[PDB]
Amino acid sequence: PSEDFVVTDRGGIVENSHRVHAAVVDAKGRLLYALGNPTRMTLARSAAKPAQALAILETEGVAGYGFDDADIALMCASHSSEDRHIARTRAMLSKIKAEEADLRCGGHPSLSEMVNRSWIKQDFIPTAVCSNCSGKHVGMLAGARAIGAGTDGYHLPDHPMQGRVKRTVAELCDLDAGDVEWGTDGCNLPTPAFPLDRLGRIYAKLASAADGSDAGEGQSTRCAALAHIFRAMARHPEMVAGEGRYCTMLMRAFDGALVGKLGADASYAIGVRASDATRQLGTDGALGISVKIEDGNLEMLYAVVTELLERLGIGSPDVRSQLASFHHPQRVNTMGVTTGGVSFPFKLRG
Amino acid sequence: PSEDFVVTDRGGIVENSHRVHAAVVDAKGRLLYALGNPTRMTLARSAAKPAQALAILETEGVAGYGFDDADIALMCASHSSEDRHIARTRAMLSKIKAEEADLRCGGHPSLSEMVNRSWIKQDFIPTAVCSNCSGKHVGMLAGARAIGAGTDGYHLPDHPMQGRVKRTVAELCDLDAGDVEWGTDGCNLPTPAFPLDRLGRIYAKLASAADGSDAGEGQSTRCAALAHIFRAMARHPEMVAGEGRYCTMLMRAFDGALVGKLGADASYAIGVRASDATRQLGTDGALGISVKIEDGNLEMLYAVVTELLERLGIGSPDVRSQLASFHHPQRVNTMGVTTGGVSFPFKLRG
Ligand SMILES: [Cl-]
Ligand SMILES: [Cl-]
Ligand SMILES: [Zn+2]
Ligand SMILES: [Zn+2]
Repeated sequence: PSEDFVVTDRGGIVENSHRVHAAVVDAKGRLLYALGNPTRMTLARSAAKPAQALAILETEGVAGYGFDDADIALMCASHSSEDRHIARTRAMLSKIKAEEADLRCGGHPSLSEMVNRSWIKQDFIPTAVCSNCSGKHVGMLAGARAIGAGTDGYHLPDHPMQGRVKRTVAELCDLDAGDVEWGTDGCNLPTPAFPLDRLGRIYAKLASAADGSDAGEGQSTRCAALAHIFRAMARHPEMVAGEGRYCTMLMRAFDGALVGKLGADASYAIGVRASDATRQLGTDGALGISVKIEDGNLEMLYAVVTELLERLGIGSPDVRSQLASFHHPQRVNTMGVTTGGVSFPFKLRG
Repeated sequence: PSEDFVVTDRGGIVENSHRVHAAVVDAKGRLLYALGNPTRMTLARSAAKPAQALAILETEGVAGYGFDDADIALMCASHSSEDRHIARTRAMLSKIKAEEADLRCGGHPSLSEMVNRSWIKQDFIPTAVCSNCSGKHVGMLAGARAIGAGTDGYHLPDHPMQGRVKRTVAELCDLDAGDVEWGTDGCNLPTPAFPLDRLGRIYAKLASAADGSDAGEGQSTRCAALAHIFRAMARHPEMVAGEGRYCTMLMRAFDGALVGKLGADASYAIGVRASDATRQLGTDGALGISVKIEDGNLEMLYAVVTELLERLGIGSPDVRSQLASFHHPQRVNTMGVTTGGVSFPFKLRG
């Protein structure tokens, strides 16, 4: 096993170390570069959301509801529960003539510290419509209604909408059904685990489909839907997360060049459209990147992802400088004295 | 290296893993049991506070201020900034005729989520007296005043109070000064790093001194002062942390049998008075335990510390059941469904 870490120090003394796994794959999922164990069996959590959104958009009759790009971005989101996210959740429920009572996700403290502060000040108790997964849940309800299935149990593994999700995830991974494992997520849906490189493969396919669409290529409905998902996330990155969130700041900085998505417990995935940077890495098409911090630390994840983009030459120093607060998180004490820092002793292997 | 972990799962699928280091030592610091690397160079952080409190109590003239056992417990604390902790800090300042403006620590968000919620609701900005380390800082200012040193720089390495702390830490560890490294803490004081087993040694000495005092044994001034610290922490565990906090609940459950203390970034130390349990582990005196979670996760620390007490046979099932919420942390989703749990794939080696 490779020994790839992100390390924090206090005065040069090692504080914490965090094991890093990463895969960099081409449009077919061939491994180009790695850290740690690039095939680590990994719970993709929210980083699987574009695959779930594909299952929703491929459900017959869902096109009739008129979901727009911002709605699809919300299906792909771990949003901050800003008022605009709650409003768009309600808009999507109304498009399918459903009610908040039909949701089978629950409320939680906001993924944004500033939103949660406003909630605490107002004694607000979040409900189902506030879930960071609310857009995905409305999409699943939409799919269940569109094919005339029951809506009560849309979130249960035996429901046809979850059969569609399970098949679609395995297909995008190029895995047999038996090679994808399933548990239950915080939002009470089935959630997949598969080798980490296949999360990179999903995002390589998203970016590859975006390149194919832009070139005016004849596309299957699946490739057209993957291109639409890429475009929706890149055009509405504030729907995918929210103000001050890594994913939103990353996708705004890159202005269409890539899409990026967090998974709970510190997974990350990026789909990179073909560029001078991807060609310099030795591939003639789109690229996927997937990362897992073994111990689940989110601060370390954002620092590593930003360091990996710098090492891969993705963006420019000016584009990546928008992410400086995440790349090198502050280690300043209560008296304004810098006491430590973050370092990246890992080495990409080709 | 041994492969000692604490793991979380979702439906039996590995979520996060965390490397565990631990030392179990006798009263002289002989290693009895280990996990991971028992000599890992480790920043003790707040787990060093009993050693710093010894340096304060061994400063000539500090006895004249009339600090009581709850004040000494506050010197040993990472408190939750409850109103009782803030009031006692200001009472301690009054005993030494010093003011909040003399403190060289700063305010921070409360270590208690429930306290921090109350602060957010009231727009409260914490100040120096709110520091979780405020009791240690007042004790250092007390020492500086008692010997007629300057107070302005009590926190600087060249100050006699820091010279006394540095010597006292090396003496309790039985280390040469050059084998203790120093950084700067969150509270803006020097903070020591030394091999993890020597943190266990400090706490074995605390508990050994408590045994000597209780048995009416003639004691050195250092052993009497260590026994006083042990008694203060065990009698006033709400000063050491606060309501709902692991350290307070642990020390209340054990009712004088042990003291325990958190260090930031997931170190922990316990001093165990001689008992049927310590004799069964193969020592005729007190025991020390020290733990570090490599990646710094606190939830995992409290789970591992509680698991270690069970494995070592310290306490009884009834005493340890008070800590069941920490031992086996809840993994319940937003809809009340249990999605996973914590497991302890580590093996104590003798
Ligand atoms: Cl949220
Ligand atoms: Cl700090
Ligand atoms: Zn979800
Ligand atoms: Zn401190």
